[PDB]
Amino acid sequence: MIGRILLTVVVIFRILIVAIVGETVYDDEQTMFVCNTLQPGCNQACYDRAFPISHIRYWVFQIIMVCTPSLCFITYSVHQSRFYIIQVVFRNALEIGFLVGQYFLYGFSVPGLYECNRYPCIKEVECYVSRPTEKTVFLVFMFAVSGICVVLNLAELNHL
Amino acid sequence: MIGRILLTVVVIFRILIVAIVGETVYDDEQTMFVCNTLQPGCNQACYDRAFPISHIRYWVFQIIMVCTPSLCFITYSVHQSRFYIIQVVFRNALEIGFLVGQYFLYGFSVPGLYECNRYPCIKEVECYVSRPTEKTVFLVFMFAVSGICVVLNLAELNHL
Amino acid sequence: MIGRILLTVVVIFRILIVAIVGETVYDDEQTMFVCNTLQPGCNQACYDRAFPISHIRYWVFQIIMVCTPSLCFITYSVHQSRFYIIQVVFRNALEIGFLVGQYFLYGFSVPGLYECNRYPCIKEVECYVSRPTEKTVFLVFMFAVSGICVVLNLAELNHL
Amino acid sequence: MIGRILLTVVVIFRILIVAIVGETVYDDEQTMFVCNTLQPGCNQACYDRAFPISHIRYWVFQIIMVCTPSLCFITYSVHQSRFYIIQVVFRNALEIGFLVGQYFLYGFSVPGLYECNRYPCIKEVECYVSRPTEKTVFLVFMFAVSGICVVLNLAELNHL
Amino acid sequence: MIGRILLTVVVIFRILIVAIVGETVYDDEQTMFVCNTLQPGCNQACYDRAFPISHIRYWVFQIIMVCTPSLCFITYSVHQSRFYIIQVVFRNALEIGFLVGQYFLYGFSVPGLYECNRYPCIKEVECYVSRPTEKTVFLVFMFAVSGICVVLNLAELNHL
Amino acid sequence: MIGRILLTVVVIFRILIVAIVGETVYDDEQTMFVCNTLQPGCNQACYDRAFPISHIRYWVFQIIMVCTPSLCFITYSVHQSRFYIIQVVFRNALEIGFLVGQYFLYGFSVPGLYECNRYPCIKEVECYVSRPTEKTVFLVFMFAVSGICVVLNLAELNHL
Amino acid sequence: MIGRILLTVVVIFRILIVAIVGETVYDDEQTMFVCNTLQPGCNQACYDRAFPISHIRYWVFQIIMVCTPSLCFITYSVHQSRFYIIQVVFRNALEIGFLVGQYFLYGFSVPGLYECNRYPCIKEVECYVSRPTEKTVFLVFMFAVSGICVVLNLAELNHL
Amino acid sequence: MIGRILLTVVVIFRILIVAIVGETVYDDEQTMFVCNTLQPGCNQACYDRAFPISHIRYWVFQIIMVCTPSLCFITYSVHQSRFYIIQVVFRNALEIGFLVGQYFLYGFSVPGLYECNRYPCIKEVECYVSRPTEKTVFLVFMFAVSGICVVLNLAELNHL
Amino acid sequence: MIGRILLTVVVIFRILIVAIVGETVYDDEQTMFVCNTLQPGCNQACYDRAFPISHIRYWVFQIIMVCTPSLCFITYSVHQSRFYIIQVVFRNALEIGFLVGQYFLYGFSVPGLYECNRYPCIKEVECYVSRPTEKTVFLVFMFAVSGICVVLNLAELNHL
Amino acid sequence: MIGRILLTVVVIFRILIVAIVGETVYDDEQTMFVCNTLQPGCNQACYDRAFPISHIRYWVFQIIMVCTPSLCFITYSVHQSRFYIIQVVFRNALEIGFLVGQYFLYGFSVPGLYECNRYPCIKEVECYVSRPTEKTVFLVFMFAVSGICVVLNLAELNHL
Amino acid sequence: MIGRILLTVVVIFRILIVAIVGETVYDDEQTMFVCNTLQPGCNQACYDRAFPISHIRYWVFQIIMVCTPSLCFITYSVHQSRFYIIQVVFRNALEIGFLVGQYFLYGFSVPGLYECNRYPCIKEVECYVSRPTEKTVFLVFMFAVSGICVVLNLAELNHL
Amino acid sequence: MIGRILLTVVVIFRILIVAIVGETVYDDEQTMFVCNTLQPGCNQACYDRAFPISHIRYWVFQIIMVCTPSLCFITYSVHQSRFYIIQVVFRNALEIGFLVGQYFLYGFSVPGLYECNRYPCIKEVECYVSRPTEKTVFLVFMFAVSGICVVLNLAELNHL
Ligand SMILES: CCCCC/C=C\C/C=C\C/C=C\C/C=C\CCCC(=O)O
Ligand SMILES: CCCCC/C=C\C/C=C\C/C=C\C/C=C\CCCC(=O)O
Ligand SMILES: CCCCC/C=C\C/C=C\C/C=C\C/C=C\CCCC(=O)O
Ligand SMILES: CCCCC/C=C\C/C=C\C/C=C\C/C=C\CCCC(=O)O
Ligand SMILES: CCCCC/C=C\C/C=C\C/C=C\C/C=C\CCCC(=O)O
Repeated sequence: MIGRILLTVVVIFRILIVAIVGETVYDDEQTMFVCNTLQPGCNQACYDRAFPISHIRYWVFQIIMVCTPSLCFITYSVHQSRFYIIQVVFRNALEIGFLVGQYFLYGFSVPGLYECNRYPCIKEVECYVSRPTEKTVFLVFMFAVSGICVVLNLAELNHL
Repeated sequence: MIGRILLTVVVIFRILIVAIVGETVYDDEQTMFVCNTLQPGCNQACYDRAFPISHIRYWVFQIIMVCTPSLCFITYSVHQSRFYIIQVVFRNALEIGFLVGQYFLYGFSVPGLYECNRYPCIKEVECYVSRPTEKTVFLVFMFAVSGICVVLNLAELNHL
Repeated sequence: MIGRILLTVVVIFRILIVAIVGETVYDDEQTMFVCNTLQPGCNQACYDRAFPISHIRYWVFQIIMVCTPSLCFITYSVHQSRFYIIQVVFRNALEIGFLVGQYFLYGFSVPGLYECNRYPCIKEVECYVSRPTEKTVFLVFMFAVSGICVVLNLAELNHL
Repeated sequence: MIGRILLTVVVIFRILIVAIVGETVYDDEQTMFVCNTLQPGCNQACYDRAFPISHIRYWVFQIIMVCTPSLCFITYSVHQSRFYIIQVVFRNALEIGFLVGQYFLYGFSVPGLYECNRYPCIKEVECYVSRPTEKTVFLVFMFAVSGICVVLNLAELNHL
Repeated sequence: MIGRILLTVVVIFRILIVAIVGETVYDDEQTMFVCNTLQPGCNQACYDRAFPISHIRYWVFQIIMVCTPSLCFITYSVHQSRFYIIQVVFRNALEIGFLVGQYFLYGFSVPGLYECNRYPCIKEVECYVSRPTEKTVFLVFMFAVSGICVVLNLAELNHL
Repeated sequence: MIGRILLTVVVIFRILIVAIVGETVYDDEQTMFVCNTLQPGCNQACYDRAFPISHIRYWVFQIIMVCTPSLCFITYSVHQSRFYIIQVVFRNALEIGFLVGQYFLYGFSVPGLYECNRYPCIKEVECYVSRPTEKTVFLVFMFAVSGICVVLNLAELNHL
Repeated sequence: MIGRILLTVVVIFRILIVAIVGETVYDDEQTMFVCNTLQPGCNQACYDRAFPISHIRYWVFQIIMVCTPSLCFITYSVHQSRFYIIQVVFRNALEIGFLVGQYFLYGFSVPGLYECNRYPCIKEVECYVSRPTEKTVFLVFMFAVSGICVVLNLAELNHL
Repeated sequence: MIGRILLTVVVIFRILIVAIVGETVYDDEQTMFVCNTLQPGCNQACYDRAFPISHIRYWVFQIIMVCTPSLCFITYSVHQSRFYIIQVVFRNALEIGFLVGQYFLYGFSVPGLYECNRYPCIKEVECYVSRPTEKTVFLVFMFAVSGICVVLNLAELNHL
Repeated sequence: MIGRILLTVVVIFRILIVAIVGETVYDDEQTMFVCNTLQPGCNQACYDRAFPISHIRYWVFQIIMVCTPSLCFITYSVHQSRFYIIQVVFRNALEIGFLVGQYFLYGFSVPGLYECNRYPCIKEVECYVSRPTEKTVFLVFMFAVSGICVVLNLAELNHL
Repeated sequence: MIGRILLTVVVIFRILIVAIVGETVYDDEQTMFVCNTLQPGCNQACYDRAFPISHIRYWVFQIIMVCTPSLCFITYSVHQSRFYIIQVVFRNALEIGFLVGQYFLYGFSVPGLYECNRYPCIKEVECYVSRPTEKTVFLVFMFAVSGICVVLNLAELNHL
Repeated sequence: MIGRILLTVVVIFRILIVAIVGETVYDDEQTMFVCNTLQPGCNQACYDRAFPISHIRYWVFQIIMVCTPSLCFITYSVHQSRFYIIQVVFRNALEIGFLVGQYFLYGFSVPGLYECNRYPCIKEVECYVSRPTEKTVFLVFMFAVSGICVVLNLAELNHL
Repeated sequence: MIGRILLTVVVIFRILIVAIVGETVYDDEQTMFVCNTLQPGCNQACYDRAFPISHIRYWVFQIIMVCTPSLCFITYSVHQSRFYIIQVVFRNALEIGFLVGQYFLYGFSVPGLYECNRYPCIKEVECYVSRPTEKTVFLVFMFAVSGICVVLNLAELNHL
């Protein structure tokens, strides 16, 4: 009983946190990225190698993707127990996959230094990241929230 | 039955994905485009030759264009089975044409280097693109979604 | 019968296209305009001579102006066949005048080079435009939409 | 009868024109203002002397000020012919005063050159304005609209 | 009777004026502040000494603070003559205090020059302000509006 | 009785103050941060060491976190005295913890100078902060509001 | 009799004037030559077109060339009236030819402005010369001295 | 008797002073000449107008010119009282003319500021001279030496 | 008889011309060499490829080398007809070899443009030379003098 | 007896020291003089105020001036005991005057900082000198040598 | 017999070649040395590591050192066969040692690229040399001359 | 006997080495001295603290000073065994004192890094020296030569 309330509260909290404040930490991600070199075009290559995909893009995609089964169920109901089981299983699988993917993609920390050896950069150069601590805190917070969501989903699945 | 629900869900998902996050990857498309030269006016010419039309503009136009028949049908109903068949055929043709056009215009990847030989640039110069990986991922995702939409439309057409 | 539906659909489509995407192509119109000279104040004069009025301003003004008769009719009705005829004639005249004015003002293409001979620029200098292809495509699209609107208005006028 | 409808249409048209497009022509008023000198602080002084108050600020203030009597009448009615006469007289006086003030403040054209002789600028220097033609067109359009409004108000006043 | 209507109109007018146009004059307050020196860090110190708190921040705080008693009364009524007297007294005191505080903080004019003698600036340097005339006009207008509000509040207090 | 009204008023006042004006003081936090050195990458490291987390982020997180129990209670009621006691205790604990955390994290003032000795900066360098006075005022105001909230919560807890 | 003394004095005076002070006016001929353009390589082309050969080089060559017959006569005498006549004729011819060549090459004045239309310069540009007045004075002085020398040589030739 | 010794000593002293130290004060005459403007080509024009001919050039020419009669007399003697008288008269005339010419050309002081109104400089600008005091001292010293020389020459002329 | 005198005069003339004026045309050979690129190190490589050895170095070496046999003969005489013949043959061979080498190394003209395709320069770039006309004139003059010397040496060789 | 030898040795030593090494310490006197300001023309004024006359110029003038009586005596002897006495007195007076003048002009040390308050510099600025220690050592050494010379001259004067 | 003449000629030729032209190739050795980095102080360290001692310094030292025995012999003779033998042996040893030292120090070629990994340079950077070809030619020429000198010295030693 | 010859040879060798090549290593001593900071005036102070007196100045002074007794003896002889002894003692003392002074002033090596903590430099900064290896080699060579000179002087002193 309380599990559903907690799940809804956690989902809304995650959505609000991502929407309100997330899109400002990464505003100047590339403008403040500097490398120690004179070669034109090294900054772009090194930034693209360091950060292939931004964290906020991944989190937005995950948020939108993990809420499709509810829309499908609502649409079916409007047009109108098996659907419940199928959607619960799909939600659990989606959440677990997204959590594992985040872990394998980003890790647990954002270092303040990067070593870049991509053309046109000559040999290996050093580049400096902007705001590592805030991004590390964001990473840890999102991981914790996703873990709580996964735990609640598994508990609900095992209830039936 | 389920086909209509899936089609609506896919359409709404595509619209949301394009609207929320698409208009930020391409924000600094031209500000971070750099060429290796001293000649004034080479950057503008080379950028215009590399990217005649931005991806987001094309996707917005496609999204708006593929939803006209529904508006026409709604307007006719408000003023008030042949119309259904005609609009289904028109939608299928529009989707197929837009998919083929996207493929012929952009391809499947965005390279990180460009070779530019347009006046006033002297002989051939080299220019460097910003964020190739994110744009490649966006291209592949949009192509997949459009393919799914085309498949569903063809299935619905063949149902009757 | 279908003519009214098509006219409304075209009007709404034009309004949406102008509103959503139009105000971003011209965002950096003057920041990326460069001339080959060292004289202060030549860039401003040459930009003002090349582009006295931006396209988006003209299109917004046209959109707002071509929808006044409907507001007048609605206001008269709220306060409450001759008015219908008068407003149809006024709309036709406004649309034709705006189309001819656009043609005489801008033409059909935006060249990538400009020759500037305005004070304080010494003799004749060369300046380079930003994004000619997108603006040419926009010009052609708007001209086509306006032509379709004019054709439909003339057909409706000749119906009675 | 038609006079009231025309007055309302003109007021709404003016408000929409000012709101939608006005706040973008003057966005870079000071960033693109350049003077021919090396002295620090001459640009700020010369810009402040050339343009003490921006046009858009004046127009917004005028728009907000010329619509107070209607609010007063509505509030009195909610709390609940002399009030009608008093508010008509007040509106006429406000409109005439604002028109005369605009004429005495700005004139009919915005020149492309300015001569500046304010400290710390040494002797007389020359400064260059950005977008004179668009601002001149805006000035003329606003003057015409205000004149039409004044004419309609005087006609309504003389009706009774 | 008319006093309440005038007070409400003045309050709404002040709120609208502050909200719509106020937040654009001060947009580039610090970017266009220049001092005549080569020492790093002198600009920040001199700007902070010249303008400890921006005018718009103070005005927003005053606007929000002078409308608390109404919210308290509304909340008490929803939960449900002494409260009326207490809230009137509180409003009068708040308005008078804010007016006196504004006068003691800012004055009546914004000079175009500042003399700065704060570390790390060596001896005394000169700095140049941006847009003094507009800010002076804003100061005078806000002072006049606040004075009118205080007069009306005192009249209402003395009525009973 | 009055305690609930005061608590609600204080909460709404805090939310409005944070939302409307807070997100503009810290807009240029990193762009105007300057250090006295020539070494690339020293600015980023020194800024990250001086300000690990921005104040506005912390305040937004606190505001969102201190209002979860109300949402939980509302959800339980919609699904439908112990819950009241539990949520009151949780709110008190959350507020006290957040206040103590703010005190231990930030303190009571923002100095205008910082001493930085982080790699790649050689030995110890000096960096200069932007807008210390406004941020100090914000710190003190937020601390006072939070203290008032804690006092009211403790009073309500002791009432029962 | 006096003619020989005057000729020797004039020759020595010319040599001393050229040697001592001539090689310093033209020291910064190319470093202070500036053109109004941004195109790389325009300065070199325009300087080479304006001044194919420096004046001092021509004068040094003339000085060395007009004194060969004396060396030939001295060498013949050391090895040891016809030779006298032949060398006088040769000297007269050399002096006349050099004077006419100087006139046809340089003229009588050095203007302070030049119009340059050589690749890579686009269309026609303007360039600014350094020290026109000193070079004009030098030109006139050298022409006068050469004329006096020619007159004396012709007088000596006609004596016999 | 002593007059000849004093004249020879003064001549040798003047020659040595001019030769050894004179050619270093004016080494950076044009490199350190700065004008307050942004217009290319204003520095060259203003420097040429301020200093048409350098002082050292004039002094070298005067030194070389005032010693020709001695060379003529020596040459005549080698080839071998009227010549004595003629050369004395010529020397006196040359010295007086050169002194008057120096006075009319340069004056008695070198100011530290110049007002320049020559094309391409717009209106009147201000330029700053390098080393005024040393050049003033040099001017006065040379004038005094030349005056002493003239006095001695006149005394010798009047002796016979 | 006259041949020896002419040969000595030509040799001395060549030596004087090379010594006095040659070492100033090439003073700024590398400082004024500019290439159209942003790549560091392209200027050095392109200059070294365009001008492996300077003309003046070659001419100085040739001048010193073509006068060794005279020194050898003088030394032998001091220590003290076959030697005469041997040294004449050696001189003729040296002069012919140096002339042919100059022709094969440099040619007859110095172009004003160079095409450079050496690492690190990307593809082919364009570089601009300084003072082509003076260097071409010098080349032609030196070639003519060397040819005259060779002709005289051959005539003397054939005399015996 | 030994006094004459010591005087000659000291004079030659002073001349050699001044000639060989003196003219290199002051080579970059003005190029390395920097002031903390942005105002054009402040560097020239402040340098001219700090160093009206260079030390080396004064020392060269003194060296040349203190050796005139010997030249006068030599000239009189060539043309050919009172002259001896007169020249000794003149030399003593010249040396004493030059020593006192040096002391009153320069002092005993060259500080590394200067405070400048001359137009166009605003208020008082700070400027930094180049090579204070070497110049101080030179000052002390020259003062000591001049003192020794004065002592020897006085001893010789008192001998007779 | 001829060996002594050849040795003297070679020595004088080497001295002249080194003196006249050698001191101009290396004039801009360090000014045109560029490295691809932004770190201050990397250029100095990398230049010092690449070229510890300049070639011209070594050659001058060798030239001066290999001619001491002749001075010693001349001094002994002036003061006035064993000395002959001793000085010949010393000269041979000195020449052989200097040749071997040159070979071990410099080699046979000067590359156009250098790899630098000295503090403060981060990891390994690339630097570009100026005029490699001329310096290689100089190296080879000096080596050949020194070898010829060594051969002649050994022949003379073996003669006795 | 041989000792005098060796002493003269060493003295002449030292003089030649110092004169010919010494004055070029230190030509750019201050132009290539760089410190890691942004503060104006830190470079001058740090250079003056690192190198109070240049090595070449000290060596020139020592060379000139150690040869005074010979001049005194020559002058006494021209005017014309105790003098011999006195001058030998004076020379020995001068040489020993100069050697010890050099050791105490400079040491044995020139490091490539310097730590500077002089006003206006903030705290301690790092500066980079130019050409440490050449200067170290020069130091060692001069020390060795001076030691040899001292040894020879002591041997000569002990001979008698
Ligand atoms: C300064 C505050 C303004 C923030 C503006 C930023 C973004 C727009 C708002 C939300 C987008 C962010 C995250 C995902 C939110 C909603 C997805 C809809 C899900 C659904 O419907 O199933
Ligand atoms: C210029 C004014 C515009 C400001 C835009 C900025 C931010 C968007 C608005 C609010 C976010 C700021 C603070 C927290 C507010 C609400 C949290 C929701 C709490 C709940 O629902 O429990
Ligand atoms: C600052 C003064 C130093 C000036 C140095 C400049 C040049 C060197 C001197 C002279 C060269 C100039 C002009 C021609 C002079 C002599 C030619 C020799 C003629 C002959 O022998 O038949
Ligand atoms: C401004 C004029 C000063 C020029 C100074 C330049 C160079 C020094 C002089 C001459 C060197 C140039 C060319 C070759 C001359 C002589 C070689 C000696 C031949 C021999 O002895 O067999
Ligand atoms: C442009 C030409 C001027 C060149 C000036 C350069 C240097 C000065 C001259 C010579 C120094 C160079 C090399 C060695 C020469 C002589 C050493 C003396 C040997 C001895 O006496 O035993």
